[PDB]
Amino acid sequence: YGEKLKEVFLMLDNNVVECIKEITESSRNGKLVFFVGAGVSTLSDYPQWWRLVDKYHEELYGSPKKGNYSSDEYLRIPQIFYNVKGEMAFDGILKDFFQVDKPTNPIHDKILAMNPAHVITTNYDNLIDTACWKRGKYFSVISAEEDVANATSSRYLLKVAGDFRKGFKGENVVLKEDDYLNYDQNYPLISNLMKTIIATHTIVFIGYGLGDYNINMLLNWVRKLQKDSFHKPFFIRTDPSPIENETLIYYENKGLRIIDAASLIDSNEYDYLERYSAVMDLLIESQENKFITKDDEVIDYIYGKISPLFALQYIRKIDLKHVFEYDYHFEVNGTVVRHKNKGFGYMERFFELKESCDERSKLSKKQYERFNALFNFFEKNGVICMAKDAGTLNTSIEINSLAYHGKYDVMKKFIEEQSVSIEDDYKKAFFLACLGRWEESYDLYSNIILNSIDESNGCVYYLSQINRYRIYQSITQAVTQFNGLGLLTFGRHYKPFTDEFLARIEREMTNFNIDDLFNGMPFEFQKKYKILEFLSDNQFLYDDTVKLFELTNKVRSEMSEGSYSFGMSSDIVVLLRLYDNLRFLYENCLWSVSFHEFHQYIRNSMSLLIEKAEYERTRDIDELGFSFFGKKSGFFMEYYDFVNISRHFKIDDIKNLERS
Amino acid sequence: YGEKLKEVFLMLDNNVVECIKEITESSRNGKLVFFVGAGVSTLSDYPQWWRLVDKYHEELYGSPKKGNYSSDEYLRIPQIFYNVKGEMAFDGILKDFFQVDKPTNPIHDKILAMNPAHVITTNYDNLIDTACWKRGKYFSVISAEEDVANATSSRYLLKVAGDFRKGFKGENVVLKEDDYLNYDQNYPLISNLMKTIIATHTIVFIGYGLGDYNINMLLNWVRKLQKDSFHKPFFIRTDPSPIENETLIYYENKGLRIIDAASLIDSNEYDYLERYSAVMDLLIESQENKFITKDDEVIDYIYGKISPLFALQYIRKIDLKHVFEYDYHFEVNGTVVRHKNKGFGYMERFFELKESCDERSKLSKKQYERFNALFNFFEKNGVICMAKDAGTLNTSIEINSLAYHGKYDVMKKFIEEQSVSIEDDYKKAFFLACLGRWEESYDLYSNIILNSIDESNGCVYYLSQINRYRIYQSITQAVTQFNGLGLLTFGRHYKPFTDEFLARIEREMTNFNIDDLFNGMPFEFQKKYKILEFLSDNQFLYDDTVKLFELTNKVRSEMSEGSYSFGMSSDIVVLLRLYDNLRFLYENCLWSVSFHEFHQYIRNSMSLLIEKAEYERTRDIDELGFSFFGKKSGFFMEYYDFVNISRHFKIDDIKNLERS
Repeated sequence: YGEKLKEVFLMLDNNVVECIKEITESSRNGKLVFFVGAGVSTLSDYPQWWRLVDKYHEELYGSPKKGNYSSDEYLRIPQIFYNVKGEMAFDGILKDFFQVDKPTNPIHDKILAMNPAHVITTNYDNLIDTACWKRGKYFSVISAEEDVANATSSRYLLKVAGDFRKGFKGENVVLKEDDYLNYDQNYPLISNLMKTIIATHTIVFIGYGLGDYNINMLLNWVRKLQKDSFHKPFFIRTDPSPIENETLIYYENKGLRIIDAASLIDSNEYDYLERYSAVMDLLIESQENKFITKDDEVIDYIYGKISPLFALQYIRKIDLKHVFEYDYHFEVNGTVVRHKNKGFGYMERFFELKESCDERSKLSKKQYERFNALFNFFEKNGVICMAKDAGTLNTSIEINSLAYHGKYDVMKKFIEEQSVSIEDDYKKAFFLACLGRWEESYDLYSNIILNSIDESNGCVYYLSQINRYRIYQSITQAVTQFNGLGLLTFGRHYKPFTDEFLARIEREMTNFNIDDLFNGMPFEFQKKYKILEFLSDNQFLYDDTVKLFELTNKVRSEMSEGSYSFGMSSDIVVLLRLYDNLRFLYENCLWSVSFHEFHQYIRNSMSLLIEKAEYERTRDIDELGFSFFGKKSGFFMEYYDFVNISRHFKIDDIKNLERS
Repeated sequence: YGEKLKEVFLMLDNNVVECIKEITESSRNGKLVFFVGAGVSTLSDYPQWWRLVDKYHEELYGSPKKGNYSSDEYLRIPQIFYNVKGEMAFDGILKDFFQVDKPTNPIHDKILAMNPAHVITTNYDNLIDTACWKRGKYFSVISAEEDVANATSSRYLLKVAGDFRKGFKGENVVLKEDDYLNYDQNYPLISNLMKTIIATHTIVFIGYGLGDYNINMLLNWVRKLQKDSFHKPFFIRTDPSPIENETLIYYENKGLRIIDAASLIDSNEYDYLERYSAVMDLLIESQENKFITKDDEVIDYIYGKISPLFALQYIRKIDLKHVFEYDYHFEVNGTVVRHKNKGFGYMERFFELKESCDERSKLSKKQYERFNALFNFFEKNGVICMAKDAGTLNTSIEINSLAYHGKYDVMKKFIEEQSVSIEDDYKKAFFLACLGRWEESYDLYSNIILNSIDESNGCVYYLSQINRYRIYQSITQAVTQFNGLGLLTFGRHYKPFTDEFLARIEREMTNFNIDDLFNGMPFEFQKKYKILEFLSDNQFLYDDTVKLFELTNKVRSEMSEGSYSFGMSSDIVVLLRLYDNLRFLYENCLWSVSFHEFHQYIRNSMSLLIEKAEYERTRDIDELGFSFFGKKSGFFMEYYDFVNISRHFKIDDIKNLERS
């Protein structure tokens, strides 16, 4: 059944494809809003209003009108019924006719599966509410006036015509054209909410007739009154007869984009289920996994997903998973594994593009530089190849930050040099911090945040804000300890800074709860650099210490067990996570490396992993290990981890590590 | 200055204090918006409208109008000029006297300080923008109709009158009466957005008079259309004269609250800055611990903070720190130490009013049973006293989990008993999951998730969701290693599980993602139940184990150094911590106790305990040791520790104890 979807996709019109890609990118930002009504309710055998009209007709007459009633008498009959027979009979008929329990049809699940932000419906039923309830998502029900003020979430459910929730009483629901005429007089705030929500986002209609009624009001307001600054709404037509070409034109001028079903799938007249399913399917299958067929799509998509992160120096490989929305696992050694990609393999196909020599020629002129750039990105990052072809995979780390080397001589010469651009100023600020000259560096970050607001995507801005907060905390704890200890600190009543700096940072600072800064940056920022978000919380390391317990008993009590791990062993992977973490922190020049918590993390990691050479020392001389591990590869105390220990160990810690 | 504000607070009417409380609360939840206006610009010597109107007059005629101009010409003259003498001169004059750059004044700073989620202005100068730049709160500038749908943020800066961003030319702003008359017919979307922003938040006015055109228009709309479900906006009168009393009644009746400045401070007429500063700083004190020192409100505040937690049978003491926002350090032995309280000590007086039985009578009836409830709660939790009044404190662990007791014979009969409540169903679910019928447990979970949506305070919603996710994880790991080993597992290709249940579980949890569940929970829930958030991720098991490693090294150093420990030594600290973790986990009935990590944590902990006991057995007793801890009492191995070792150890793990 998916294959037929592929065929119809490759047999769509060029007017369709732009609408599909528009819809899917709208979803990707979480900025899609449906408008669902009686069309879907028809599927679930939910009772239809015309049947109610016949019940009213038979209640006030004896037989139905001979033939169709009229194009003008559907509206008035219920009014007559209420006006002469009164309210109570109306209530009773509503209660008898409407009180039924039904299940949910799959179209509802499909519609919700595209994680819509807000839903605005005319369905008198509670069925869509039930569909929301089952799928674990929670939404606010706003049915009458009092609910509008008392909002309970940032996601909304607007039941325009009212609901039977509060009771089976007519006033709560819109049935009579008196209510249709005094709609503005009665329900102003709901109207304002509808107007604003339509204006602010992309709205997709479905399950609606072309004429109907509400469509008339929305188009009459939307199109004529406003200027040329709106996003055109989308509509799904599912009638049996195809829409004529000129009808498309007329509704195009009026400001709606039609997606006609009759050109999509062929069937009989009555198969409403199939048409709805097909139309919603052309959306749902291609979130973006399956429609990718030509090798050009592969490179455009991957470049779209990676190009923003070019600004940073390096991306932590373990974090790269979030880079692809949990589609593939990237292992620290340098391989890839498919875990959730249910579509045509793009990450797989990229490696074939990498190894390829001449089939790269089957490509356009503009993409070749893109492929080369991606090549450099993954080469610098550390991606090598794919799992089954992964053989010899020796790895050497290179932390290119001159600060980590501790070559302080070059740093001062670097500072006393003319600036060229903002990023150089950022490196300048970190280098000064490495020199510990905190105050002018603080004024520097203030200047950078002041200057870099006007420029492009504010990676520099966000990083500056985070580092500024960090230096604030460092100054706080530093002055706290200094003025708490007094002259006893260094045998001198040393006051490091002046009251001016203190007062300035206090009055400027006493605000700005960091815990929403990532929520404060524009949407393309949170989409494009969601990767960095983990730096925001004061919790960022504490996911790896979890993995140290791997070697506390399962590589330590298992060390007493004497079993051998084949291939990828816990000690080496933890040590590799260690290199990766230091590289990501230093080469991106974040001040968090200075803090005590990071010091403790490296302390634990180094101490626990170095507790491997003990094992058993002069043990029961085995024979199995000689065949696989002969001529023992001594754990070399290379300059990297030696520097690590030097920078992040206390002297008493040295005492314990030698004593044990 | 603080005591000045305190005495002022003593002389405030209850009206003002209630307004203060509501405003502070609204600011906390980010549902506050300000209306900053022309007067605020007038502080910073921004050109007032009157100079422009008199200039416009004097271009025409020969001399400025003698005396007060008129009640109409103030609106008439600009149109006379614009229509009669030509449009170009209007833009020329506007450029001539609307280019002066002038600095910010502190009023704007304090306006931005209080976290103004949205900003709505009628000022037509880009000064507040520069203030936003310096404070770096990134905001969306919406000048004309060309940007309403192009909002690159979720925070709005609405220039209702428009600005000069696009340039210095007439139509970009609304000054003339011709523009005023066709106000609706030019910015539909802007007006609709202004209405919607007005509706669904809380509003505070400043920089406005008492009869200005815009405010009268808005209040007209609000009071004449909206029925009874709006939040009345607030106002700050800034006139150098005491308002008349009946005016307050009149304005209140039309639906607006006045917070007078004359009733607040007495200064000279030409001290506008002082008036604004005083009124604003009566808001900046937003630490709200001085707020009513009356005895009952201590109990009311404490209740408002702790009461939502009746559902949980127990809560960890270490997390209880997170309840009161860093104010106090709650220790495992029951002693509370003030950490961040910088005002009235409510907690300090709570233990005191427990101690004083006679003083308890000095309370109203409603806060008696309430106190009784607050007596039971901390009694069951076990918070004994202040550190200052800390006497002989013992800990009798009372894990009441029948599952922890491992008494399954009563468990099975409890399972097949008629269910009385959803809470009883939850306990049945936990006992079933511990029993072995995973499919039955998941079946009961599948029914309760559907049933529980009916009620409020849906904590059980979260518990069932998380437990369902973890039990699918367990099912997946099962069907992994079970069929991985095959017949040799139990001497048969015996599949306990079939394919039916697979379909539903795979669909629902393949759709689902844990890593956002609390984010979707309505805001009332996350305000009330911030505690049960670490259960979603892994970190709750591990933010304690950092202390584990911190203490294992210290104990290992003291081991060889021969030093002595005193007071609350690390052993009892970790031992208590272990008990608290276990009791929370089992009383709350979450399946997370079934994973490897909690086990291994318990192994290392009680391993450290037994090693400490083994050393304490043969430790050399010095004179001080004999004076303080004579008659050696080795760590008694009790039933609780025995269950701990018995339940989750491996033969090698216990084995290495004997050699150790």
